[PDB]
Amino acid sequence: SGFRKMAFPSGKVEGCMVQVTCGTTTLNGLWLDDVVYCPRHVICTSEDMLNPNYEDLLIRKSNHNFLVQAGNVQLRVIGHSMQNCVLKLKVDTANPKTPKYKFVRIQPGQTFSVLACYNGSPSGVYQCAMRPNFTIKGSFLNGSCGSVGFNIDYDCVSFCYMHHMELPTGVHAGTDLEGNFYGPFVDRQTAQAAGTDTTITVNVLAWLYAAVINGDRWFLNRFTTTLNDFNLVAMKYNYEPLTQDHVDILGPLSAQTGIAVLDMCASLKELLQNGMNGRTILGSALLEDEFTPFDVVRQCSGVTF
Amino acid sequence: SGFRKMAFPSGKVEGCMVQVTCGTTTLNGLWLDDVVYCPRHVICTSEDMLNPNYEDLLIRKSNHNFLVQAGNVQLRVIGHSMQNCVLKLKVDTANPKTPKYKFVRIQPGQTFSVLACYNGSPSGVYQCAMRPNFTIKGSFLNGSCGSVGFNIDYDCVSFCYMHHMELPTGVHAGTDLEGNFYGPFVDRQTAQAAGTDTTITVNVLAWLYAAVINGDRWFLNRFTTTLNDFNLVAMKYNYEPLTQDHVDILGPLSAQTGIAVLDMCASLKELLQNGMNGRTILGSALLEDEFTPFDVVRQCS
Ligand SMILES: CO[C@@H](C(=O)Nc1cncc2ccccc12)c1ccc(Cl)c(Cl)c1
Ligand SMILES: CO[C@@H](C(=O)Nc1cncc2ccccc12)c1ccc(Cl)c(Cl)c1
Repeated sequence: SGFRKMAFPSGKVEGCMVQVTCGTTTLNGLWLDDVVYCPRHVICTSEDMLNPNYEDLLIRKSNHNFLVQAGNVQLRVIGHSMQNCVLKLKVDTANPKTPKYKFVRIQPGQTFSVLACYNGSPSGVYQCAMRPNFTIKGSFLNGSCGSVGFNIDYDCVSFCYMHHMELPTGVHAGTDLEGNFYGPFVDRQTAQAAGTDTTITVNVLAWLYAAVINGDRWFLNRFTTTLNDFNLVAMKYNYEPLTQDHVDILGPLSAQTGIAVLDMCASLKELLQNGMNGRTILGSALLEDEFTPFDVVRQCSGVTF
Repeated sequence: SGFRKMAFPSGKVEGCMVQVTCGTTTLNGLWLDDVVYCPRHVICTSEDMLNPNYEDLLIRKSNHNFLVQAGNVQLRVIGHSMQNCVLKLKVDTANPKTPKYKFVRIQPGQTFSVLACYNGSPSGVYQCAMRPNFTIKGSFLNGSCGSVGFNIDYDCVSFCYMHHMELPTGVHAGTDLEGNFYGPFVDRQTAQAAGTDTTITVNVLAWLYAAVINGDRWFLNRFTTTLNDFNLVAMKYNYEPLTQDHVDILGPLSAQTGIAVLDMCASLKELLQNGMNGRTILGSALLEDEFTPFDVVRQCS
C-alpha cells in the first residue's frame, strides 16, 4: 500500500557526476567512459551569453581551460568537441563507475528521475515529467546546470535530460544527452517563454488506476465513453489528447483493476466537470499527471534495479 | 526556483542493501561493515507471529540458517545477536561500499528518504515524514521489510528507519536502527492500530515560507496571532500544537522572507478556515506537511 512520487535509485548516476569549471563558471558534468558531457554555456561568460558563437568560443579554449574534478581528483582533459548544446570533454581516465547506459530522447508525458547536483556533488533526487510544453517543473538553484534526468531499464541507465536553464516562470529547460533541447528553447540570454501547458491525460488515468489499486474508489462510476467524446471534453479542460496507444498502454492496469480505459475516462470526465467535491485521491486534491502507466505498474508490482 | 519533494541521493545506501533469507522468509538487510541489520521477524514462522518469543526462536537458530546475499555473492554469517526488534547478523566480509554513517532516532515531523528494496535490490527512492502518530505513509509491498529510511547530511548517512510492518490502514510502522520501534507498535500479529493522525504544523509553516520564497504570496495576510490563539484554532483542524521550539526553528525563514512566524500562523489560520479557493500553493491544492524547516532552507539554498 501507499503511493509516492518515487525516483529510480540514483547510485549508478552519482558515480558519474563530476564538476566542470571553465573560467568563472562552475557547473556539473556527466562522466561516462572517457568523456565528460556538460552544457556548452559553461564556456560563456555573462557577456558571451547574449549572442554566443559557440563554435568560435570553443576554438579559443584549450584543454587546460576546462578543470574537471571527480571527487577530489582532477581529471585531465585531452580533447573537447561540441554536439549541439552539449560540450564533450574527452578525458584521459575512463570512469570506473561507468554503468550500462544509453542516451534516449523522451517524449512529453514521459517521467524521469533528476539527480540535482551542485559542484559535481549529488544533493537530491526527485521524480518529474517532461511537460507537454517541453519544460520540466524541477527544483533547481544556480550551479545545477549539467544535472541529469534518467530512467533505469533493468540494469541500464537511460540518460534523457541535462539541465541547461531556468525560464522566467521558474520552470526548467534542458536537452537530451545529444545536446538537442526539449522544446523551442535556445541556450542564449533572450526572451524565452514556456508555452501554455496541458495535463498529461494518460498519466492522470494511470494515477487513477493506482488509486483504485490502493482502495480509493469514490471517483469510479457506472459510465463509459467513446475516445472521441472523451477527447472533446479533454481538449476543453487543457488536457492532452488520449490516443489509442495510451488506451493500449493502460491495458494491464485496466485488466488488474477491472475498470476499462474508456470507463476510467468517464470518471476523469466527471472529475473535470464537477471537481473532487472536497475529497482526495491518494492524499491529493488535484489530479496528478506525473506518473506514467509504467510507473504505476513498477510501483504497484515492485520492479527492482 | 521550484519546489519538489526531493529525496537524498540513494547511492550510499544502495551499496548496503543485501537480501536476508531465513527459512521461508526473504526480506532486506542493511550491510554496514561486518554486520547485517534486518527486522528480527525474519526468524518468525506462521504460528510464531501472534505471540513470538524472539529470544527463544533466535536461540534455536544457527548461523547457516541465515542466507545473506549481496548481489550474487553469498555472505557467510559468523554470528547473530538481537538488539530490540533488529537482528544483527555478523558476517565474515566487511562491506567495501560501507559509507560514513550514524544511527539516529528521529522525532515526529522529521523527514527522511526511503530506499524501497525487494530481495536486496533497490527499486525506488522516495521522501517520507515520520507522522505525529509514529507511522510513515510509505509505498511498500510484501518483501519490503528491512528497507531503510535515511538522511544524508554532509558525506554521512544517518540511518533513522527500518521498515518492519504495514498496519491495517496501509500506513507503515518500523524501528530506528537500534531496533526500537517508532510508536506503540510491536513486531507481533496482535491487533494494532495507528492513532488518529495530525498535520505537522511546523512543516506546513516551513512550506508556506518556501512558497513565499518561490513567489507565491496570495495566502499572506495583514494579520498576526498569539501562539496560544493559533494553537487553539489549529488543534480544531487536527494540527499539531506549535511550540516555542518551532517558532525558533522557523526564525531564519521568517528573517529571509520578512514575515514573522506568528504572522505566517495567521496566514495558515486563514487557509484553514477558507480553504484554497481553487488556488494552489507550490502546485498543490493541499497544505503540505512533509517538508521540515531544514528541508526548505536546504532546497532554497
Ligand atoms: C545562470 O546560468 C544559467 C541558469 O539560468 N541557471 C539556472 C538553472 N536552473 C536553475 C536556476 C535558478 C536560479 C538561477 C539560475 C539557475 C543560464 C542562464 C541563461 C541561459 Cl540563456 C542559459 Cl542557457 C543558462
Ligand atoms: C506480512 O509480513 C509483514 C508485513 O507487514 N509486510 C509488509 C510490509 N510493508 C508493506 C506490505 C504490503 C502488503 C503486504 C505486506 C507488507 C509483517 C506482518 C506482521 C507483523 Cl507483526 C510484522 Cl512485524 C511484519
